[PDB]
Amino acid sequence: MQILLANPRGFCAGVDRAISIVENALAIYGAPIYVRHEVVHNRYVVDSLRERGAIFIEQISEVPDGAILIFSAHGVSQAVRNEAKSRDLTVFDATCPLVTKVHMEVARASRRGEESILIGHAGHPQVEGTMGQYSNPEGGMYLVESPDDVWKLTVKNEEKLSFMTQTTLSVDDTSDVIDALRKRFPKIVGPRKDDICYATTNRQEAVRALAEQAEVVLVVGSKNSSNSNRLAELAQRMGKRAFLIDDAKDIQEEWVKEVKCVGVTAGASAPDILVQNVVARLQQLGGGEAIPLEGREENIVFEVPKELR
Ligand SMILES: C/C(=C\COP(=O)(O)OP(=O)(O)O)CO
Ligand code: F3S
Repeated sequence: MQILLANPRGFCAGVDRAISIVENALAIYGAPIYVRHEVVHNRYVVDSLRERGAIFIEQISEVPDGAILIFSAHGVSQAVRNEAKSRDLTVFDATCPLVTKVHMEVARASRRGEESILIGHAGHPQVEGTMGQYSNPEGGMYLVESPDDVWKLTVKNEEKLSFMTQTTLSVDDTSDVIDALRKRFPKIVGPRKDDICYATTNRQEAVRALAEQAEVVLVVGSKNSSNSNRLAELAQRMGKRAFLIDDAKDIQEEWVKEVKCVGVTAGASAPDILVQNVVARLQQLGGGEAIPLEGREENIVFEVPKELR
């Protein structure tokens, strides 16, 4: 069985920085370090950091006075940031810069009292943080997930309206939502295409190329990783069996029985060690040397804050 690897796959710049912020805080200050939400949506990265003394909580009221608190890469609402500020924690912010960029646009629209629409998935933490940049009661902040939600939405002033997106969406699905927004609200303003990040766009482009060669696609990533779920979904819509897996133990041999070409990719929050162990399992099940596909170059790095070097 041929094993193919998508390119690019695995860690993005945001994730690499976020994990280093927690590791470097643990190195500089010792355990414990509190982290609001899973730093990135990857069980191995989270369990790893847990075993090292990071404590993952969901609410600032779970964090003791005097503690060091790190906001996760997904970002936080103003109400969360203000809560932490009023508690006098020591706070470091691991929010990906490309999520902060969207936050600054929502804040700008709130200040202007002009309505904004976010395209994203309800209950995802990045959505909760981005919607939570909008504070002005005179305006409005609305979430839509599909064209159906656009066809139900009414706003106060459609002549002064903007949109933004979550970073880790399907590029194709998000384009359909934007088409519906522009048809319903022709004066809406937004970025040229969407706020989907480079890493999400590139991994989807790479899984499309992978799925055109492979019969079955394995995506290394956790169940609550949006970007990882988009990669498995993209391959399934091409007609390929595709499975989201945390690690090699999740591989069912029936999935690759008499398969001549299996493709492996990984979401932006999945470490390469997991991919290596998945490739070693697939070789136990009859696979050959893993062949990486040619792919679009990534060259972005985001450094940790100076105070955490
Ligand atoms: C931090 C982040 C992306 C990195 O991968 P994650 O898997 O942590 O997050 P997501 O795909 O959005 O569920 C932006 O939400
Ligand atoms: S928003 Fe940031 S954390 Fe990664 S998946 Fe995109 S570069």
